[PDB]
Amino acid sequence: HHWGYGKHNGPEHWHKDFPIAKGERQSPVDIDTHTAKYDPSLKPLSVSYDQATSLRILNNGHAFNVEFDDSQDKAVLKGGPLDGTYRLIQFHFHWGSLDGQGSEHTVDKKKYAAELHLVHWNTKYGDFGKAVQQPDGLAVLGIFLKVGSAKPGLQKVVDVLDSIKTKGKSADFTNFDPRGLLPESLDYWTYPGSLTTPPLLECVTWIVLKEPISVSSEQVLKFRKLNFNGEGEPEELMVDNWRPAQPLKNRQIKASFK
Ligand SMILES: O=C(O)c1cccc(Oc2ccccc2)c1
Ligand SMILES: [Zn+2]
Repeated sequence: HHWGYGKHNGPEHWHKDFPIAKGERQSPVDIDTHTAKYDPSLKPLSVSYDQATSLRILNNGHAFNVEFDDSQDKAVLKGGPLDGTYRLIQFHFHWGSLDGQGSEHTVDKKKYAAELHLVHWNTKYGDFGKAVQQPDGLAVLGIFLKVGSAKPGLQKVVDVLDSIKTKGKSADFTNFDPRGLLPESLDYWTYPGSLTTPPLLECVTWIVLKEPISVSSEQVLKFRKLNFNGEGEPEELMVDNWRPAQPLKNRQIKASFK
């Protein structure tokens, strides 16, 4: 498969190899704040990242992933809309070429500069590959980034990007604390959806925080110096690696807050 974000291999093309691209629960979506309803039934959200064990950071030619040890319940997401326990496996971002675009989810059609995806899998299914075959297999915590003040807890990420410039490069990335990427409030919207990259599987409970984090222009500029290409190939800057909003179809977005 040779998908990407360009004219010739971008999101409009994905449905030919991945027909679920035109499915009934695709992500991202626009979150219309005047149609999402507060749901008093939602339990409190629980982000338990104290024992998180980061391992490595990888440029996969589409984004970069920070990878965690998920062989036990070290960093887990529970509560909110979720039943049971979801283990953190990795995070990554989507970002733009300019500060006015980059997020995947939008808020009243507003695009943020970037969006962070913290990807977790349901432990009742034993492993990630089994979990993605289930409608409740994953929970992705989505966090918007806006440009303003620097985010200190991001800086160790931006500083390692020089070492994974091109597709296929990885670097050791131990002792990174994903708590430093969270906003103050855990107020969220939730809806059922999908992976936003091929294979676009419809296995995700999305939990999108209302409060963005601020990052500096210098920080996001360094994201934009990555490369989609491999070493010794012509340079294609890793920018605009976001899928646009997909049809909501027969889905309701619920708010955790009034
Ligand atoms: O779009 C994402 O957030 C995402 C996150 C993790 C993995 C992933 O892609 C695969 C999932 C299962 C099998 C092969 C690839 C996509
Ligand atoms: Zn993502």
